[PDB]
Amino acid sequence: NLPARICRDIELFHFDIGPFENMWPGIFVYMIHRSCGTSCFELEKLCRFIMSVKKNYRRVPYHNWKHAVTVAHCMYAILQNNNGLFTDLERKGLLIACLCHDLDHRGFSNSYLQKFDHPLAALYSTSTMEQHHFSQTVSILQLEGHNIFSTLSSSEYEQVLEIIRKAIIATDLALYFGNRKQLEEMYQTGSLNLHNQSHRDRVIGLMMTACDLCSVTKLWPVTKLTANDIYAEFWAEGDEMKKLGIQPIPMMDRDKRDEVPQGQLGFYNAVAIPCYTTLTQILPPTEPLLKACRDNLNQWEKVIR
Ligand SMILES: COc1cc2cncnc2cc1OCCc1ccc2ccccc2n1
Ligand SMILES: [Mg+2]
Ligand SMILES: [Zn+2]
Repeated sequence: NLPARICRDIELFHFDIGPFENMWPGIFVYMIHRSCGTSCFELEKLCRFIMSVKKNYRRVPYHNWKHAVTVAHCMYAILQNNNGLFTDLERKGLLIACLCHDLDHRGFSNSYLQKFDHPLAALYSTSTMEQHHFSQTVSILQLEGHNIFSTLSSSEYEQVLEIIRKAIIATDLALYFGNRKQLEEMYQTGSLNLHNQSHRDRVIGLMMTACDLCSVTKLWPVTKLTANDIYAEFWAEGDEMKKLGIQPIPMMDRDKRDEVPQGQLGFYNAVAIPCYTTLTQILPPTEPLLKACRDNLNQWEKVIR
């Protein structure tokens, strides 16, 4: 059972999951039980599932088991603060999608895989890693005793896998730019309709970006240390690009590491702030994410001064 400090702090958007890995599963179960119900998943089956998902995450600096659970917590926080909007099945599927959304990530982008001519890129031409993460998710469900949706009907099962599939694919940031533009026009024309399945899919997609990006919504000491992990992977991919005979983009070039603050400014401007701004417009209780993003932009501006 959860420590009293975590019972309180877990409800904050800026919660950090801590360095104790054996606690992360209990944190996720509590999150599922609080959002979905304890009558929802059989405990042993869900535990079996969680530990296999863990096992198929890699020892990479950033896109690891910790990140999975952190993205799921952000989703939990969004869902707790917007009671009545999402169905039980949506809530179940979104938390599970978040836990799985980076399954078997190698710390390299879709662009590197394409350039490498990895087998996976011939299989999945667009959103390569994300199609793979979802394939992995399915393969784990299909393991003996790992089907956490076994009490659902065939229909609900197909429905929740579809919810999971679109949410994982939406974690391909390449898709976020289009999705956010569609959403922003819907907002401003008064045309967003959460009873329209295609609009609903968009909002969920944006929630998935928001959760996936949530390092920028933590308090600054957390945000600042997390950027160490993010760049550790980007710089490794840049080393790999150099080895293919290809100049990496500056973000991945460790020789341009002094330009990190400027690069962070760019990201907050072009991606993070518009993301949380659009999210708060659709879901006003998500405002603390946007406030914390702005605070972090200011800190990056301070670093530059
Ligand atoms: C919190 O920071 C980031 C989170 C991400 C999350 N997903 C995908 N890309 C992400 C990128 C992020 O920042 C990289 C920003 C960036 C851009 C150009 C750069 C050029 C040179 C040096 C550093 C740079 N940094
Ligand atoms: Mg990803
Ligand atoms: Zn992720």
